[PDB]
Amino acid sequence: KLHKEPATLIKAIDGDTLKLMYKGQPMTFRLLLVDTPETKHPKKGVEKYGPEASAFTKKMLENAKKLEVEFDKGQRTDKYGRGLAYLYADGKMLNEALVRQGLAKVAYVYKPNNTHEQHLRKSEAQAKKEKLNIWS
Repeated sequence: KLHKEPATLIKAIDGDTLKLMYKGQPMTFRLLLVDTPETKHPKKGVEKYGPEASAFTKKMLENAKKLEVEFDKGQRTDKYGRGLAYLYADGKMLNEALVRQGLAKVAYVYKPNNTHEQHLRKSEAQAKKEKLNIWS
């Protein structure tokens, strides 16, 4: 079964990429199953809702009492050396929260790293139904 382990925030970089202390080491983490709009796109500077997503993530993590990371059952790092995980702030999944608010869409999915896929797609469908943010 997936297990939750503790982590400490170092810096939020944008909506879906974070620097955390994990096991005593500084690491970049990329959120599983979701994509927030870019703020640093080499091409097109900020995408609509990029700054919003990024501040949402920064607020939720900076104000948390406890952060936890949850790896899925497949690869735990990507080709750029980032940890691939679900992030929980006081027990609430950051990946889901972003999607539920219309600030992220569900990513292209890669088995077997897809354990929370149905829950996130459920939240995405609700955000679209409510026409929130990127869905407006």
